Amino acid sequence: AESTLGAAAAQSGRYFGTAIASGKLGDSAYTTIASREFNMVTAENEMKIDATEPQRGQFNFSAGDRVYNWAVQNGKQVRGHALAWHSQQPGWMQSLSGSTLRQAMIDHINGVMGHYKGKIAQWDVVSHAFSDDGSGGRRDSNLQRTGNDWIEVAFRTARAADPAAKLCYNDYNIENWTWAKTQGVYNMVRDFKQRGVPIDCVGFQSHFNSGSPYNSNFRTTLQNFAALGVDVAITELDIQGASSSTYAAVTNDCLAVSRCLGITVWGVRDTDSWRSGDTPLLFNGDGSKKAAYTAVLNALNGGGGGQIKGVGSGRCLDVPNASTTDGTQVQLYDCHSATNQQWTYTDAGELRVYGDKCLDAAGTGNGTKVQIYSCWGGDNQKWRLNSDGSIVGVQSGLCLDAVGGGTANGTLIQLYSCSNGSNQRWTRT
Amino acid sequence: AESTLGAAAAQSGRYFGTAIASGKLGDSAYTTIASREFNMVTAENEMKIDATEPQRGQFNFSAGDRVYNWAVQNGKQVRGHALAWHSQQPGWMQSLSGSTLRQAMIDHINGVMGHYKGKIAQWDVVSHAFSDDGSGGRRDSNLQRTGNDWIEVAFRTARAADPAAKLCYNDYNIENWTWAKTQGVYNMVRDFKQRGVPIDCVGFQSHFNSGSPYNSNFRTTLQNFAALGVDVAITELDIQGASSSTYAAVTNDCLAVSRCLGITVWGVRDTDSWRSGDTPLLFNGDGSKKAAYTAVLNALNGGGGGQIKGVGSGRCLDVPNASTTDGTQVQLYDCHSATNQQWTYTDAGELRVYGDKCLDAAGTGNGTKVQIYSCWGGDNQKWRLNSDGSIVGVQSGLCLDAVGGGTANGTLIQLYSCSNGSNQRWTRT
Ligand SMILES: O[C@@H]1[C@@H](O)[C@H](O[C@@H]2CO[C@@H](O[C@@H]3CO[C@@H](O[C@@H]4CO[C@@H](O[C@@H]5CO[C@@H](O)[C@H](O)[C@H]5O)[C@H](O)[C@H]4O)[C@H](O)[C@H]3O)[C@H](O)[C@H]2O)OC[C@H]1O
Ligand SMILES: O[C@@H]1[C@@H](O)[C@H](O[C@@H]2CO[C@@H](O[C@@H]3CO[C@@H](O[C@@H]4CO[C@@H](O[C@@H]5CO[C@@H](O)[C@H](O)[C@H]5O)[C@H](O)[C@H]4O)[C@H](O)[C@H]3O)[C@H](O)[C@H]2O)OC[C@H]1O
Ligand SMILES: O[C@@H]1[C@@H](O)[C@H](O[C@@H]2CO[C@@H](O[C@@H]3CO[C@@H](O[C@@H]4CO[C@@H](O)[C@H](O)[C@H]4O)[C@H](O)[C@H]3O)[C@H](O)[C@H]2O)OC[C@H]1O
Ligand SMILES: O[C@@H]1[C@@H](O)[C@H](O[C@@H]2CO[C@@H](O[C@@H]3CO[C@@H](O)[C@H](O)[C@H]3O)[C@H](O)[C@H]2O)OC[C@H]1O
Ligand SMILES: O[C@@H]1[C@@H](O)[C@H](O[C@@H]2CO[C@@H](O)[C@H](O)[C@H]2O)OC[C@H]1O
Ligand SMILES: O[C@@H]1[C@@H](O)[C@H](O[C@@H]2CO[C@@H](O)[C@H](O)[C@H]2O)OC[C@H]1O
Repeated sequence: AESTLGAAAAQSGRYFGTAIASGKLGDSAYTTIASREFNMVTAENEMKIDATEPQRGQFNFSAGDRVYNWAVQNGKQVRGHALAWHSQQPGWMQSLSGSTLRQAMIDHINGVMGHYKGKIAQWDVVSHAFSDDGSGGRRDSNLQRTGNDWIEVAFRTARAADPAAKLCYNDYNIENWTWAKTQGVYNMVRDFKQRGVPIDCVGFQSHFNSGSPYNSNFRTTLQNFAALGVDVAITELDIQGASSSTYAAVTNDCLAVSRCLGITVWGVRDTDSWRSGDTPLLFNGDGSKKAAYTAVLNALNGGGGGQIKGVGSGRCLDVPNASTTDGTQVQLYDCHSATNQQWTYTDAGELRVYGDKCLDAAGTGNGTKVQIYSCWGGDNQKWRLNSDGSIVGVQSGLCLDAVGGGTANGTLIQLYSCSNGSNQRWTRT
Repeated sequence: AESTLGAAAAQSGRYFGTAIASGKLGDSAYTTIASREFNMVTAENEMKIDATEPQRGQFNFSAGDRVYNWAVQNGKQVRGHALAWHSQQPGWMQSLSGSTLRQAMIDHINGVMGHYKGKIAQWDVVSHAFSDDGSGGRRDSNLQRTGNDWIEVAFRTARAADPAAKLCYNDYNIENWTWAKTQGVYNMVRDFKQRGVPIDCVGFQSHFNSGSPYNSNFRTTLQNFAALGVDVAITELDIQGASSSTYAAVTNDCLAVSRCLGITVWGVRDTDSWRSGDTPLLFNGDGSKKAAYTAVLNALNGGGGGQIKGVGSGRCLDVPNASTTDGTQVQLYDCHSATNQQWTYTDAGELRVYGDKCLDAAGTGNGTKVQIYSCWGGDNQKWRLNSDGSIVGVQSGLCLDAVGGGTANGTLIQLYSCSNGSNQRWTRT
């Protein structure tokens, strides 16, 4: 349709996936969100080395199939993660080196891909191969020590194991074009195409935080890699803070590159995140959509301080007598130029007034008063501005409502079940 | 003395306490904070009715004493809580009614106060006596039905039991002077004082949140009760969101009333709170001091938009070329009127620039670069403004530092072990 991420993404020929954790599929709230919003799936850990080959030569796909089965059963495609890398290697593989490790690497690829032959759309054949020391060179691991040619071997090996799959190179901190790591990966992919090494895509994990923040030049990076003759994909997206603007900007970068297959966010709810502390996903603990979700959905569909006029009463959201007192319920009044009517929507999804006061709801049920309270980040102060013009309380899940459909000055604002009514739509100015 | 809350408050003859949970006195991380920051203690539950008299006439002081001893052995006074109220009554008292209840109430008071006779500074003789129905009348409880004079009786009983302890009436939602409930309590205490009813104080639980927000008239309330000849005390303070200003405001209201004995916060760390979802205390779960902690400390020691100038350099905190790019490290620069030099300290402990950008630290160690990043509420975007001029990151516990003690334009800002150096002191005007 256009009401869920997967569907909106499809309007541009793209997909929108998430990372599924089999241990959570038993959680109905989890599966309800995951099944409805995404049309692409990645196993968070079930298809990795230690999970698929517990002992040398002994393969094990019970965990992986558990995820795969759920995906196909729910009309989702699957991304294979990951075939050859230094992290999460089972004990036995960690003790290997030289040609012994090299062949173990090849045997692992053959075993996993053979089992999933023709069922996986994309395979992260190699991941985390470059360093972060800022040199843009190869990562120093037991795999790289077997010879610089190990990555090329894994790809030729993967192409032979399942010709139907797209073979991707996956890595993080390669989104900023100015970072050496990014360029090092570009030169390798470039080298591969020139020599005819099988490689169909580059996956940019996209784990953004204040350590390695999103930079708008990410679009040039996608363009650049796409120009090498490969498809690009945002594979493990999550943003510390979950800024609406940052999440919206990444969505647009991909929509600007025809070779960008889609976006996968690393998880469903912040509580499921490997970095829940950074609350970097689109849904939060209770399964409610975050400000960033709306921003992402809006971007997929096409897309400072100001006033919030209610298209249906003509009056603006106003703080009674321009009070600065916490607990003051807002009202509707004749739009004019005064700070008591200037609302700023933040990347956190707050409707700030006076700079540090936040549109607040002291409850969740219908009839709950909408007031101003010191900003502290509570979901009861977070909002989602829907494209239809409604403002939904992230925590309540209710729309800002003009009491008794009133339209006269002094009409209080309240929380009520959304109705698409005129007393629930607004326009920014 | 003024490096800890207890000592700072002691400067003015007051105390700063907390609520101790017997179950955590074996948690060194917990006791390390508690024993250092407070000089007044209240058993969070150990001294309540159900806890001290599990069977009528059969008293159990095992847990109360554990807390009482820990307190005295650690230089803290003790507030008994609570002797006669409707909540948390053992199952056998709830069933009681009429004169048999009145008698039980009397005996409980004598039994418990007898045990602690002479050891308790303050006793919450009666608590939660008034309703929240707007009429300013007594809440309808099995105790109130035994006769409206139960409160007076409990107090006369208490006085006789321990003439040495200060007897307080305790309640919530009686901080706002305009509320009916507050007036009801006011009249009762005023009536008691005139008739000679032995009540020495009124405790204001002070549980503030968007539901029952703090209001500056709280001081007026305190001042009015004090005028009646009874001491006042903030007994169970906690503020939803832990706003710096609100916490400092409550502290100054008590400093403003000579009869205000002191302030008690209902818990040590947010994780210990009965309402952790509201992160209403002064210490985070990891034990680090929150922005509000310093706001209170500074206040105890006597005490929108602007420049932050370095003392040692004479230059201001500046964002290179007014960039709004996340990850941009800030520097020192000749002070001038421009938005890339106007920082706003919010109640959340943030230092905002451009309205929605936050002073950000991407790590917790020395040499961590200080930059701007979209505001989202992380502890690495919260700061404490020490009274010495230094600015300490909440999460890191590190000071803003002008690299290498540089004083020239272009000197970058980093995190570093606080040293009282002039490249770590700042004056904001
Ligand atoms: O359940 C868990 C799985 O979810 C988990 O999945 C893996 C998560 O993502 C990938 O692995 C991690 C990628 O991010 C790495 O951390 C980087 C390190 O660099 C930071 O930036 C640095 C800032 O300072 C500079 O000086 C420096 O040069 C920069 O590099 C960046 O901000 C961090 O995000 C982690 O170490 C990786 O583990 C991987 O694809 C997923 O499979 O796996 C574990 C499982 O338990
Ligand atoms: O370990 C736990 C102990 O910590 C715990 O200690 C007791 C906790 O409760 C304390 O008393 C509480 C005071 O606050 C009450 O809630 C008020 C109710 O009113 C709300 O505001 C209303 C909003 O709606 C409006 O219409 C209405 O007019 C407003 O009044 C306000 O926001 C809430 O905070 C609690 O119900 C009381 O329990 C007590 O003193 C402590 O000793 O005990 C349990 C133990 O396990
Ligand atoms: O217990 C406290 C002590 O820890 C504290 O120690 C002081 C800490 O600051 C020291 O001065 C620092 C030294 O580093 C400078 O920055 C570095 C400059 O070179 C760069 O390459 C590097 O990246 C920067 O990190 C910093 O500007 C400067 O302030 C000081 O000498 C120590 O004594 O002292 C107080 C104790 O109570
Ligand atoms: O008790 C309630 C009153 O406090 C409440 O007062 C309203 C305060 O706002 C008045 O309108 C202002 C006109 O000027 C604009 O600039 C302001 O933004 C408006 O808020 C309004 O007329 C007052 O009634 O009224 C309702 C009472 O129950
Ligand atoms: O207290 C009353 C409210 O409960 C009432 O709420 C209305 C319910 O229907 C919705 O369609 C309206 O938008 C909403 O205002 O409003 C009147 C008020 O007195
Ligand atoms: O030379 C450059 C500096 O100019 C820049 O900082 C700006 C200097 O001019 C001031 O008016 C601006 O406020 C300030 O941000 O920093 C980078 C340095 O290379």
